[PDB]
Amino acid sequence: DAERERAQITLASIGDGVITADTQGGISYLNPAAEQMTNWTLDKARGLPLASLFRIVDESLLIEQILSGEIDGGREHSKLVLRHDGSSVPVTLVGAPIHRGAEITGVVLVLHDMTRERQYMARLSWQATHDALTGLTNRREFEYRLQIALERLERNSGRHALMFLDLDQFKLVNDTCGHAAGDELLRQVCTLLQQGLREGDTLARLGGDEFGILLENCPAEKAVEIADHLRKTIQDLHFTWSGQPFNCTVSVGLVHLLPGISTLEEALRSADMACYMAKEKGRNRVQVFHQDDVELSMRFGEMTWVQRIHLALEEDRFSLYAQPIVPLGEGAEEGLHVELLLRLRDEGGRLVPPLSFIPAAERYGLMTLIDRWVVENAFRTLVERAQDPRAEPIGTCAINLSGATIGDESFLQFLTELFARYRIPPQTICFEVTETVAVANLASAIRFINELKDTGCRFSLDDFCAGMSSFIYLKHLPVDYLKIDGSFVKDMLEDPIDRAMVQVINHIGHVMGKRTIAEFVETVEVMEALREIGIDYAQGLAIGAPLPFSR
Amino acid sequence: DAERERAQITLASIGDGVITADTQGGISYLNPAAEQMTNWTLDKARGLPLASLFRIVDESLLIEQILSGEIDGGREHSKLVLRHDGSSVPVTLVGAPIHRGAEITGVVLVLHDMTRERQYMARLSWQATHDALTGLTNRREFEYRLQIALERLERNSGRHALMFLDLDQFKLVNDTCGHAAGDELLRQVCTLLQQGLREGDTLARLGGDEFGILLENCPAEKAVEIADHLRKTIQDLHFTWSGQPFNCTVSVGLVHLLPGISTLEEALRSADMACYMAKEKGRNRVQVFHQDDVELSMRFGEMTWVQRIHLALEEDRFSLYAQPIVPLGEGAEEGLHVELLLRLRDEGGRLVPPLSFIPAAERYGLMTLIDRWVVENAFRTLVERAQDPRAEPIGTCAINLSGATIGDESFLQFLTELFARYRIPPQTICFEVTETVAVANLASAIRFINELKDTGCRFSLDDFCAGMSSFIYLKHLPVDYLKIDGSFVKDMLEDPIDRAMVQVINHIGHVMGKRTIAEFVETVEVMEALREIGIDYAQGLAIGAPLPFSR
Repeated sequence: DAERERAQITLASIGDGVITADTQGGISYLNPAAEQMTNWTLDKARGLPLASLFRIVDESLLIEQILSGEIDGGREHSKLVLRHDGSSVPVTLVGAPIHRGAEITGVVLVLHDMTRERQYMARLSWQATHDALTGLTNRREFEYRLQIALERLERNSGRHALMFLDLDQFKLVNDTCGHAAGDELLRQVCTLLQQGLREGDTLARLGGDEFGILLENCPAEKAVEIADHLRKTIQDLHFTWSGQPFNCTVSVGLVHLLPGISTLEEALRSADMACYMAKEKGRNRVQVFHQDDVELSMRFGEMTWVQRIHLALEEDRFSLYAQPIVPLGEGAEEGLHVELLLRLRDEGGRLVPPLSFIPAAERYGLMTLIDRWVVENAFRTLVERAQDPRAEPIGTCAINLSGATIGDESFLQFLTELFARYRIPPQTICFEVTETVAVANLASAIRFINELKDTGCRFSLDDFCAGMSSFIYLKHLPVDYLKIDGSFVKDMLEDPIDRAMVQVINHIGHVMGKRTIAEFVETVEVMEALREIGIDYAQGLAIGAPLPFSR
Repeated sequence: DAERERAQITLASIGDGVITADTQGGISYLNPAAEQMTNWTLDKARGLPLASLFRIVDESLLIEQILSGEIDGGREHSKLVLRHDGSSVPVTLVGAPIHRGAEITGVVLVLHDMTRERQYMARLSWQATHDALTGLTNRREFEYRLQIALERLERNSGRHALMFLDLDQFKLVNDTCGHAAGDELLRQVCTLLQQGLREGDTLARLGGDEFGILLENCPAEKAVEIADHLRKTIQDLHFTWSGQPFNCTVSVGLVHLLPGISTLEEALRSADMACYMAKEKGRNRVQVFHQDDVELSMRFGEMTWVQRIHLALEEDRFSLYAQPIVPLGEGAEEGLHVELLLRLRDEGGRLVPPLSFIPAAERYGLMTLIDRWVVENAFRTLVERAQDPRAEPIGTCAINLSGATIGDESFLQFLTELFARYRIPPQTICFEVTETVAVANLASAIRFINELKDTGCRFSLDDFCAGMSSFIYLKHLPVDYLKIDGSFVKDMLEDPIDRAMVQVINHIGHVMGKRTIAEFVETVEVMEALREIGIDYAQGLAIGAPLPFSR
């Protein structure tokens, strides 16, 4: 009837190839995109078997049965459309069975041409100014808007207000529930912050658990009131994952800005200091930046952490633990592989959680000091351990290094002296940097990895996620290993997207010559899923717990 | 009838939101994706006006009239779906009018959720191992396959054959016709090479005009025969652009490999030397790599180009020309901006085309020598020019630098001495590097740009194209200007994708704090289109030709 005309126009408005066929393969429908993809019109193709017109194969018998039984309209399947004349078209395929009520009458195929991706200019433009997960503006667009707000000649009558709000429990949800849970929590916090702001305000996701807010031409008191409202609004959120709730809060840093006097870098640094202060003072609060109040408090904090870290070093209260990393490949003979983990005890002998000292040690530039103690005591422990002729030889000793060590020019001289003093083969050492630390100082990370590899050391890129940016960065980072962020592994057996991310990290890591490591392997079921996938190494509670390493 | 059931299943197999409405906005159809996007089911939404259920607006009256008159099913439009409760969903919109034959009965909207892009793992996996334009394997996947072919234990009985085939006229088509023409020529050469190869062979696009071929377990004679066939097959291609033909040929480099002895880096370097030799010897030929024949010929070539470049320097046969760059912005007062261009004359006084000396000077490491002459004679010319009190002062002198200069540690000392000798303000100098040179040695390009900017010099990133990789690279490259590749500008008034690429480069360049420059602005119509877009500067024959600069 008239339904046909409407359905045709609608399916012609779809950019992807749409193929409808019977159980035998006889072509019932093709939209213009499918026609261009197949090199066959519907007038000529109608009724004829699919396989006698073109082919749909894997990268160099029939796909119909796979659709009606096995594979369905869930995940996309990478295929080639062989035109049996003009070679091929690379596509992602989705297929679903057609029903009459109970009777399987045919099949629908939706084919996306991989080659058309470079033509989506509105999407590319959107992706450069927005966060792919939340849909909010990214750091790039946010800083641009903040710079305009500070330098613009028009609509610059009042004072602006910059906010940094960190979600306090992001890491907790991401590690204990998995990546999918962390993503859902960020999307809900995003909705709630959007709901609490008005048109004219910029809301961004700056990275990880951090959001950015810009209130343009906002009086001082009003800005501080809005911040307190948003903060309390997050406390009122009831986030749950598989029935399990979480108490969500934000630590907020607020800085009042004046267009013409306030600088982009000064603004960002101020909101950062104020946000850190809000966390230092409790975590579920707002901290308004003041020139006297915040600089004195940061100077006080610097003095206290210099004393705290040095006293902990002087009183032999730092220690090293070792967690095993095992190969998942057959007939393994590489020697014990461990990752070293730092631990700190307080004056009473109680273990100090890492978030109680590492963020302060990073903030106050005390990490090169910690890294130097770690590396030296690792070497010192390896020598002592080697006194035992029966001791299981260590083939790999993985050590994590901070951004501050990455940018330190004197580290290589310190390391050369450690090799001469302790006689550890450089080859047995694997230094690790997170993907975040590497990208934050890219040029210095590239030089640092190449210099250390020239010494004979190995390198690992930790907390890695798949993406075009990550794989582009990986092209320039000559690491030996790629360590999958544990949050993907944690729920890979429950989340099909986290399972697919593990598969993608593994496949691409291997294409780029990297060996792959999965962390947070807490069960043998996860371990066997990773082995089926092809991951090289595994680490977690199913492999072995962190054990005392240093004496 | 039964058409409805089929149409529903088909539209439910589409991941994008599908909305069908009447001229008034009354909702006739929603597929499940549209329902999730709008937060409204069809049972509840049917008949009701669109705007009273949700909104579709620009980034913070009606869109129906825009669809039935102005905007259509061509380009995607970035919009926000305001749910009037749970804030929004960022989307790309495509809209087409519905007809009965002549009567406009309604509208179809196809909405792509921008936030779902990070969930396409099969697409991401595909994009990391494939060239987005041709659909062939990329450099990354190709090198991986070549490495496997050389180290594998199984299926490694014979000798493999590696080929590099460069399309001789790619630059010619790309510059004279535009980017869209260059892309179409590569897609046709891709089809033809695919058509000439069998399943088991790897065909890749390695970059620009270069393709890579791997023939595994191929006897020597057969490999050389296949190469000659492919080469002749390209000569038989009849490529045309708007009725205008081009004579297409490939320069081919072939190297026979032995798995277990041949190295990845040695293989790639050999095929490269052989491909360069094929070009040096005529361009429409195959050059089989031989250890004696090619190394002697490259050693002979090195000796001849050392003598040729030094003699040209000694006989004052190199010269500089200057082409103007003008601001497109209102009330301009920045002083004359020029880009310096190298020219070389032969022993008879005739101009030598750049491709007759620059590729050899790059190949044989003679570019730092050329760059040093260029920079010094630019400074020397600026001093001489300044003797005239009436001479138009030069505010910007743009100079292009090679990859070899980027990686030269002594250049900054040479430049410091030039500043002390000629007294040119560093601020008046803008150094340029192509996006290709920068990415080829990323770490050294970052350090080089930062060091030169500390001296007071400006920097420009030339031959720039929009893309996620380009914008990711741009994040780390602290340049002042972004120069749009001329091939996009050349056909922007005829190709809607090249027009959209110019708009995207401009918009993102501005977000990243860069000032934008368009090259190949050959007409005032192109110039005014660029001004409407917001491009900062223009260069080309409509602005002014290259004129003698040095004496």
